[PDB]
Parts: sequence; C-alpha cells; structure tokens
Amino acid sequence: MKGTIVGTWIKTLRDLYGNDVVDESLKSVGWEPDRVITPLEDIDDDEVRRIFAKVSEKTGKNVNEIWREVGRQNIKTFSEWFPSYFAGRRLVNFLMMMDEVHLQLTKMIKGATPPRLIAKPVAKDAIEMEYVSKRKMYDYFLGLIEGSSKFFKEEISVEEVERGEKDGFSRLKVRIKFKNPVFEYKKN
Ligand code: HEM
Repeated sequence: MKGTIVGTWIKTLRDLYGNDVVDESLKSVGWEPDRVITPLEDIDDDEVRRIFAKVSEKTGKNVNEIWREVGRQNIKTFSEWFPSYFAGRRLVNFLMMMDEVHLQLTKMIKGATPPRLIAKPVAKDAIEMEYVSKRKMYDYFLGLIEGSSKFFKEEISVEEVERGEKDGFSRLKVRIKFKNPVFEYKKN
C-alpha cells in the first residue's frame, strides 16, 4: 500500500481512537516513533492488516467497522494533505477522476496493484462505480463515498448493483444517485 496513504490512515485512526491506541498499535509492528513516510515508500499490506488488527483488539471494534469509519473520516484527512484533488470540483467530477488518480499515484511502485474505480454515467442523475481489487476493502470503499458526499455537501443515495469474486479479485458495483441532475445528453 502506498506509504503516504497509510500515513493518512494513521492520522485518521488518531482522530477516531486516540494516540494511545495508535501508538501501541504502531509499536506492535516496530514503527519508529514519529515516523515520517515518504512519497516513494510502499508499506506491506500485511503490516497494515496487523496495525488494524491491534486497533480492533484495543477498541473492541470489529475490523470492518473500523475500515468503514476510517473511510468516512479519511476524506477530511485527504482534503488537508492532498488539497489539489478537491479544489474547484463537484462531487461527480471528484468521483469520476478517482480511477485515474489511483493509477497515477501507484505508477512507480514495484508490482503496482491499485484498486480500479471506474465510474460511468447511467442517467442524468446517477453513475455506476465499480470497485475492483484483490484487497476486498468494501467497507473502506463505501466509507470514502459517504465521506465524499459529506465533504462536498451533496446528498446521494447508494445502492449495491452486484458484487463478486473471481481469480482473487473482489468487485463491488454501486449505483450513486444525486438529488439534482449532474449530466445532460450530448451528441457522441
Ligand atoms: C484525493 C483522494 C484520494 C487519493 C489521493 C487516493 C489515493 C489512494 C492511493 C494511492 C491508494 C493506495 C493504493 C495502492 O497502494 O495500491 C488508495 C487506496 C484506496 N483508495 Fe483511494 N484515494 C483517494 C480517494 C478515494 C475514493 C473517493 C475512493 C472510493 C470512492 C477510493 C478508494 C480506495 C480504496 C478502496 C483503496 C484501498 C486499496 C484497495 O482497495 O485495493 N480512494 N487511495
């Protein structure tokens, strides 16, 4: 997992559960105190899993609930650390550019496996976004979407269209419907 992104999760976990829980969890995996992660750094997915397992143990909360809460709260963290991706954008534009952003931020990582997040308009007021990744981080995915709605102050309804798993890849397709129209038909 891209290091700086794990960095956002650490900050978000501190916001949710406190420095004691987080410090203890990072200590359990040998994380240097006040460790600063650099842009080219990659952090083992298993290390991330172990950090979250410790937070779960200490807070008594199920790991899936933690990922859901982290997703909901991490958008704020992203808006502070990566402000350029939010400036002058509407929620629909933000969501539609995510697939490209994830490809961009993982390009120079050995064995890059970013999640695919292809979104496609399906109506004047809705898009279908399909999460595809071997990591099966459904709760985090859904949480970020909810947090994005809150950050952009644009109400949406989210319905699952379908989910599945094949050859190690998990997929979750959701239909995101906006209160007001966001698209209009134009000649192709
Ligand atoms: C400006 C905001 C965002 C940035 C900069 C960003 C960046 C990233 C990056 C680089 C990773 C690491 C991937 C890897 O190392 O393979 C990641 C993970 C992830 N991102 Fe984002 N992300 C943002 C917003 C979102 C949003 C809005 C969604 C979903 C609607 C999303 C869904 C995910 C998921 C589910 C993962 C977890 C890894 C996986 O499932 O395979 N991200 N993000």
